[PDB]
Amino acid sequence: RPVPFVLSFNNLTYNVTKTLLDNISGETRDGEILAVLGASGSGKSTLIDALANRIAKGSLKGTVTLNGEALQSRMLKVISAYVMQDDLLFPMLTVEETLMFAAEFRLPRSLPKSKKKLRVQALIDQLGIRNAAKTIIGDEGHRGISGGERRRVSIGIDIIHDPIVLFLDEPTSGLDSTSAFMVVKVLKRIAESGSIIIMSIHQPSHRVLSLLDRLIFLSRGHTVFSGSPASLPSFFAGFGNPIPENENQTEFALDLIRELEGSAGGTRGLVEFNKKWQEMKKQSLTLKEAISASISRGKLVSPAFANPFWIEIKTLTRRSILNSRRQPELLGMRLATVIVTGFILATVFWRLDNSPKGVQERLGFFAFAMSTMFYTCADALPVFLQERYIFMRETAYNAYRRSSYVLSHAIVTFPSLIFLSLAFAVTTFWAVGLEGGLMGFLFYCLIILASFWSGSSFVTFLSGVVPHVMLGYTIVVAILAYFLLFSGFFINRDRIPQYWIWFHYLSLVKYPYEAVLQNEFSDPTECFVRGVQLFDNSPLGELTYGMKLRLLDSVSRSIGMRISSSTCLTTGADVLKQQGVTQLSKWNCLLITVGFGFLFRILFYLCLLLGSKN
Amino acid sequence: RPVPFVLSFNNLTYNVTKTLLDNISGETRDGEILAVLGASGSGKSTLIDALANRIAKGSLKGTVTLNGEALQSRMLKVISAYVMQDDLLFPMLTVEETLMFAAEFRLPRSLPKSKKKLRVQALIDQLGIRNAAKTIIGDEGHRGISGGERRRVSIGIDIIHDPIVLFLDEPTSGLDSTSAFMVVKVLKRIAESGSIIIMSIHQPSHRVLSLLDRLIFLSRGHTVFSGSPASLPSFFAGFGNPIPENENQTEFALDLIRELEGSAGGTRGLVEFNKKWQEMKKQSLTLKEAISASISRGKLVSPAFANPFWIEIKTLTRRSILNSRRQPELLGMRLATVIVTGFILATVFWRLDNSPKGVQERLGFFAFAMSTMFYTCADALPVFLQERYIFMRETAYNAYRRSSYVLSHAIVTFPSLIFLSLAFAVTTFWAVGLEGGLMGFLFYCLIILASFWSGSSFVTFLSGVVPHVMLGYTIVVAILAYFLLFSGFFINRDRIPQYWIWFHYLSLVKYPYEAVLQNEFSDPTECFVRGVQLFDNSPLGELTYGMKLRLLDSVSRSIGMRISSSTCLTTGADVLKQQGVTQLSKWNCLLITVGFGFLFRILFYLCLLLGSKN
Repeated sequence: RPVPFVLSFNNLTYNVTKTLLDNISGETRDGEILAVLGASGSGKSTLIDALANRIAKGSLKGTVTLNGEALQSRMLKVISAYVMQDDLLFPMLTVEETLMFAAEFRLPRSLPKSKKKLRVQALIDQLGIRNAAKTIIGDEGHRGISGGERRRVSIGIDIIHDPIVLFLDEPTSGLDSTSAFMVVKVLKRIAESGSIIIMSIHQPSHRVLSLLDRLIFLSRGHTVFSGSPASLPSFFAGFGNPIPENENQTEFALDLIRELEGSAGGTRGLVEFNKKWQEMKKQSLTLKEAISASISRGKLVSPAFANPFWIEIKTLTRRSILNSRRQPELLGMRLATVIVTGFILATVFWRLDNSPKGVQERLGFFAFAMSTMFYTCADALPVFLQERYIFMRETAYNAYRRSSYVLSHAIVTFPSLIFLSLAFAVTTFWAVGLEGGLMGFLFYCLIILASFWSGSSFVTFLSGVVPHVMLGYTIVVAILAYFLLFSGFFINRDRIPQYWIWFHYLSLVKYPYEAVLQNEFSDPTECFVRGVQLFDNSPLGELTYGMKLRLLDSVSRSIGMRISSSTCLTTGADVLKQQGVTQLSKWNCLLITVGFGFLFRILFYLCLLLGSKN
Repeated sequence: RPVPFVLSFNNLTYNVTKTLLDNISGETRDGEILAVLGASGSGKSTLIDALANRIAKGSLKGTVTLNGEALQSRMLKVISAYVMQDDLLFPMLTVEETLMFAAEFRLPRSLPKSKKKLRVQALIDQLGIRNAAKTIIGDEGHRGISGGERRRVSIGIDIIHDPIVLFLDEPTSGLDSTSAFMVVKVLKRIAESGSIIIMSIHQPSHRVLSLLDRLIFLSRGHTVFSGSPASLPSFFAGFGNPIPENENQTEFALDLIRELEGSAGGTRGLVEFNKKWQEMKKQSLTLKEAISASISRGKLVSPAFANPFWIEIKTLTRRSILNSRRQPELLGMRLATVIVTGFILATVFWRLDNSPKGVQERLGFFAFAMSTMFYTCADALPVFLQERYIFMRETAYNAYRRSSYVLSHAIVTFPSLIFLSLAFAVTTFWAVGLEGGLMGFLFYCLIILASFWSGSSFVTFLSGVVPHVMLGYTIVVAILAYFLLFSGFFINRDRIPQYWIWFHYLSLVKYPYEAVLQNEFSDPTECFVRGVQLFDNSPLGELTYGMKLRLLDSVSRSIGMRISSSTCLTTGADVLKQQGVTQLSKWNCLLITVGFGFLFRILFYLCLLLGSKN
């Protein structure tokens, strides 16, 4: 009643030299489940990777055939689906929405959402999940569905377009033996429609072999047994190792392979008996209209991408402002280190005066404040490396572009950066007593938000060159401490040596720290040294007010000027010349702060161009 | 041929109220394996915790009986061993040494090591590991033995004293079905000696029921089936649900238990049939000399602790200076952030002059240098939380004291802190051009080592109040940044407000930063402002030198002193009074740096006193 398909791979030789696979031939129908078995890395996978064309063309030789005719990689990516050995899903997003996000990414948009809603409703019944249709997927801290019932969802994402041939790389690994049965029970329920399934089971159970209809055993790139599980007693009995009854088949037959991994035993005594066993059982058409008949059966619901790049952006935004709504303790940890640091910094540096020490306390406030923006965003390396393992899975199916992923991941962090930036700028502006009034408050809000923007762009760029969270945190703290050393606070710009001046200008803390200094120390009325404050902290300077004016009028008798106690010697424009903060305006220091944000999002896109292509 | 033991628990009611267990009766022999089965938390464990007295006395009611005699917790800790559901071993330490460290901790020291070396040799043959007797245990990055051959070592650690009754909490979880067979094969080989084994399997295989001799099934604290696995077809057939042949028993009979966890099915229809099935099968000695006869058989090789506290210190030292030699990339990451930061800090701050800016660059060097000591030791939170999960396992068996664990963990870090402290002090002393000569170099070496010691003691104290590495790193960087803000570098001591002065004095960076300042700025010959350097960076200060002497002679005609270009106004003793660094000597700032190291190792011992008694 389905349309009959025949996949028949032949003479596969995969070399890398290594000769990792050597002369594997096979045949599969629909209705059946071809299971490929191996011991611990025998080549069970790298045969699933070889039949899905996921290795190389040229390093594999051998005709892969479907319906008795040749097969190229253009047809096997609209017709097939490879299910990786993971469950990389978002921890929120209940399982009607996980499969509806994967619906709109991958099913074409010429379909209405009305037909697309029942395709997910057909799939949610074909899978054995209706108790979990309204419950959260639920990672280790927010438990919401079962472990082997997550597996039918990640399997179900890849069958959103209802493929014909379905490659699965160990779909029952890490599952208990009674939920791994219902995985293979719904897999044959998929295969009871017009579907070919080539999966690589690691050590099947006993109740599962009511479903597997054809087996292949591999010993380091050589086939050892190839046939039905009913012929599995009759094969091993005729080889010289009979089978114990009332005992689990396909386990006795599999560790007997492993005992022949000895020094002189060898499975080479099995590879030519496998060649003589095939000879004794010979007892005795335009696939694109067979595909077109199998589209009209109801399969193959699925262009390079199924959406333009302005619908993949609002699908990836809606998916991540809904995954982040349902756990508001990520913006309760990036906000309880901004309110907490904003309360500490505003009460230590409470109402700083116009003193020579209060000037040096402003530079110490502005360097500790403008480094909080770069550390606060470092507490997203858990979630930034949580996706890009989901992105690397979803771009194998061409669900969205990599350009459309960076532009959507930059957008959704930005409403949570505006609220962190005016929670630090409301706390530490009227308490520290910063200068500017209101147009100098809005610049303080702007440069906090632009330092959150380039500090979250820098650590989303590193999350994309690092493999794990803990390595990409001890070099986030190490780089953002060398960015602070070179900001011009610890050592000024004109005192940094010539061989280190390239890294002064490449510092991400240099440009916001120099922007809050010109926002604060540019006021012609504010005076930090007034006349008889000239002699304060030198040995000349512990005098009294009486002889200070004779000391000050005598200086007036030496240059030709007239200096009094109302002369306003050191303004705010001379504080900046003492620090070397004279090369750029505060808006050009706000431009380079934003322009280093956009640099690590173009450099992030190029590391998605390399690490996903390789 | 062994000494016959019986264990016979009766009428166990465990309440917490909850009534987690009620009226569980049973009986076990030596020679046999009692397996307790349940679905997903039925009470299979917390019956193993109930029979090992590992929950509460008073919240458990019911007599636990051995050899027809009562049993108390003093006897079941010399006679028994509880095997937790983990494999927490050191990743190095090949398996002849892992079991020989557990030998010397737990076997008594009146034994010579000659008998103790063959007790490990008898155990390594009783276990099925002789191919792995000379290979490293091998964690995920440095693989050396199998996944199921780690399980026989962690099981083997707890049988180092060769107990009689052996409780195992899921000893075959996370194992493939053919290495989990050899776990239960060596368990019955242990049980073929005079050993009682009460283990709680999760969904056993088919080839394993040749080894289990008695079963107990639990449904939310109620026994359901209790008997041999041979009687497991005959029980369910007489209940009303017959068994399919050529199919795995104890899996059919266990998912049928989960089927009766429905809305109106209930396993209460099984609990009184379990009361009538026990009635139909009744067709039909001085324990402490039975133990004494079972010592002379060769069991019970095993005082509160088996060693005084000066041999537990050198056993824990030899175990960790051998685990750390075999991975010298832990002291190649704490040393490539000290040579790298030492090379960066010594080339930015290369040869600082006696200038008003070079004085402020010394305080910025000394505050960035003395904070490197506290961050470099923060890259040990992976390994500090790697043990204290091995310590919490090994103090259930009284292998070592918790006082003897802190004193041994402080000792072995100290030869790696001396080498990091003179790699930072050789790099950044003659390049930055620090003052003191040679007796001011040895103090620079001392206060770097005392800040490594204080900052490795602070993060070993937090590793002991935090549950995981990633939480105990974003609050290590956050606290050691607020320690740096309050050190007196960003805001001075006499400018910190009165409500924040308690945290200035509690700052761990305050005392080494103030110790390198008095080591540097205490020299009566070094001068930072000389006579006509009085007017440098004021509006007075863009003058010419030719008139500056009469600008300075006019000062001399205003106080009564005589100032010239050789007066030496600002020495190093006046730099310290301008910073407020006047309250303690440099040795009393070195004492409090060491005394905060010893405080977070006494506070670490108290958090091992709380979290382990919990």
